[PDB]
This record gives sequence, structure tokens and C-alpha cells, in this order.
Amino acid sequence: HWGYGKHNGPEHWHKDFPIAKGERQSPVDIDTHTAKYDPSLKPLSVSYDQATSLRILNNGHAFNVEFDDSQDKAVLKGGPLDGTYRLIQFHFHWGSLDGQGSEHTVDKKKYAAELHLVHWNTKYGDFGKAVQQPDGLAVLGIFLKVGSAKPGLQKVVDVLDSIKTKGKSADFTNFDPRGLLPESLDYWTYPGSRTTPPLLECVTWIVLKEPISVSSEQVLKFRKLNFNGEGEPEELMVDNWRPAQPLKNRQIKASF
Ligand SMILES: CC(=O)Nc1nnc(S(N)(=O)=O)s1
Ligand SMILES: [Hg+2]
Ligand SMILES: [Zn+2]
Repeated sequence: HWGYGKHNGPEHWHKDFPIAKGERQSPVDIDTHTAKYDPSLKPLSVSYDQATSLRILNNGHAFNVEFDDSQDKAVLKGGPLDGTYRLIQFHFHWGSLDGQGSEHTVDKKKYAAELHLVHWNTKYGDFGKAVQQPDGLAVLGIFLKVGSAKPGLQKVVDVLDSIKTKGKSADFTNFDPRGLLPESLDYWTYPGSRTTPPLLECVTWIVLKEPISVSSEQVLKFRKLNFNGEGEPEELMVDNWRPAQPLKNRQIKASF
């Protein structure tokens, strides 16, 4: 199936997922001069004080940190959203080099990595149902630049050796996502899709303006993961990003 390789990479996803060449596809380039400052855009409201991280697993495309979304424990509201969205997981997209890795670009500028905190709209009941609606999901995007280490990310980094290959999982309790947020909650928002197959057009994208800095050694640790399953030839988990897609009409609004 699908991957990020020369033979199963993003350029091929359309054959199995036609919606690949759809109308509200993601990621896109954020043209800062074209973005529309919308003064009706309310400030974001991140209520992650009561979060319950459960596990960490390598799905073969990336690593996901799962959360308990059986109650309004970690939710997202305000900004451009209507209703409450519950955190289900977070994952990253990163490159083989420090000059590539993010999915979204800024004025064509590519970052080291990109953090995606995924939330689903509760009025829909379950995540499965949420992916059936135009306003099903809300993804908070955070850019990572290489510089000073991110204390709040070390917990994550130090467990990666336990989930090296595809299918491996590990208990990952008492992780506080708050440690991954920048100081400013200023953002750009637009209507898009999931950036990996089934590529469903259910996402309200929220990309933060201010990047977070992580050290070389932290990002390096990401790059040691394997796409492959245990007992197979090693294929380093690098460049797990999708190229920016055509905006196609859509307007990118700014909260600033
Ligand atoms: C279950 C779930 O949400 N999976 C996702 N996979 N990619 C996502 S992304 N990068 O488009 O936020 S969400
Ligand atoms: Hg949808
Ligand atoms: Zn993602």
C-alpha cells in the first residue's frame, strides 16, 4: 500500500484515493501577503489541563501519541470553530534533513518538522462519524525549527527506542501536551483535508504562526525510526510529508 517512497509516494495516492485531486486538499502554502486578516476570528481556547495520554505506537508512517477522548478531557474551542473538539492523538511529519519536513509551508518556507494535534467534533459522537462531515475534524499545526532543545518533548524522544519498528506500541501515560505549544496562539486557518490517506476533506486547519524550537539531537532521534516492521530490511522513517497542494479558490484567513 501507500507510503512515502518512489513507488508509493504522494504522487501515486490518487489511484487508490481519487479525492487526492479534490477541492479542499492539504497541506498548502501559506502566502502571508495574500492571507486575509479576519477581525471576527476569536482567540483560540486550548483546555488541556485534564489530558490523559495512554500509549505511543509506530503505525509505519509516523508515531502517534494516543489520548483518552471518552470525555471532554482535552478539548479545543474558540478560534474559527463552532462547538468543542476533543484531542484523540498527536503525531509528527519530519524530514531527512533540517531544511524539509513540514507539510504546510510559509511563503514557501519549509520547516524541520510539523506537529499535528488531531481533534474531532464531539456534536458527532465518535471519531468515525466525525470523518463523515465537512466540519468533522480540527487540526492544530505547529512548526518545529532546529535550535534550542524542547524540554517538554524529551519524554517523547526517550521512548522512541521502544517503538522502533511498525506495529510496536508502549504505555505512555501522564504526558502533558501543553509542553509542545508556543507562547503565541496567533494562527492561520482554512478548510482542508487529512494529509494522509483516506485524505478526507473534514478538516478545519489551524496553523500557529510561531514555531517551537527543538535541538538537532531531538530531531535526530525521530529519524532513527523504521517504516518497516521488525525482522525486515531497514527503511528509515524520514520524509513522511506530503507536498503542498493547490489552494483552488479557498481563502486563508489570519487571526492577526
Ligand atoms: C486517525 C487520524 O486522525 N489519523 C490522521 N492521520 N493523519 C492525520 S493529519 N496529518 O492529516 O492530521 S490525522
Ligand atoms: Hg468529511
Ligand atoms: Zn499529520
